[PDB]
This record gives sequence, structure tokens and C-alpha cells, in this order.
Amino acid sequence: RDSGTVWGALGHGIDLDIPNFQMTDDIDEVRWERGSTLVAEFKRKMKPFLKSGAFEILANGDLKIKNLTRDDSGTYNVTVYSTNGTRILNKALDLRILE
Ligand SMILES: [Ca+2]
Repeated sequence: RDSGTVWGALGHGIDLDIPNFQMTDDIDEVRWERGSTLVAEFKRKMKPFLKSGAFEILANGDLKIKNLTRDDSGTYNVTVYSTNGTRILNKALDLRILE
């Protein structure tokens, strides 16, 4: 029920902040999924998945957008997993991009 909302502008930056989360050693897999597509998935076993240069996984397991766009407007979902491969934190935020 407590997802979250954010306001941004197309063509401008924006960082998707995960509520109550800390990308520390305890965190092994941080996936940034949106709808039926991937945006940025970081796995302790290196070899992550960056949708494109338009994104950058911050040091705190955050999402750094280069230039907002239509496809960027919507609800984002983060699934944080531990080193043991278990579910840690599952969040959902609302990223509204003003055109
Ligand atoms: Ca952040």
C-alpha cells in the first residue's frame, strides 16, 4: 500500500530512491524491474544487466536516469536479495515524468 511517488521532467535527471534499503555487503542481488522489462539488475556474481547507457546503478543500489522519457514514466519495482539468495526488500515506486 505504501509504494511512493516522484515528480520529474522529460530529458532531465532523476534518481529512484528505494525506501528503507541499504546496498551493503548483506545485499547480493538488486533487480530493477518495470512492468514486463528490465532496467538494471546487479548480481554479486558480476555480469549485471544495464538496459542501456541511459541508466547507472548508484553505489547505494539506486537507479540513476540520464534523460527522462515516456518509457521512464510509470511504477518501478525493486527486489533486493541477500547473499543466501533470499528475498530482502520488495519495493514499488511511482515515477511521474512531466512532459
Ligand atoms: Ca539513491
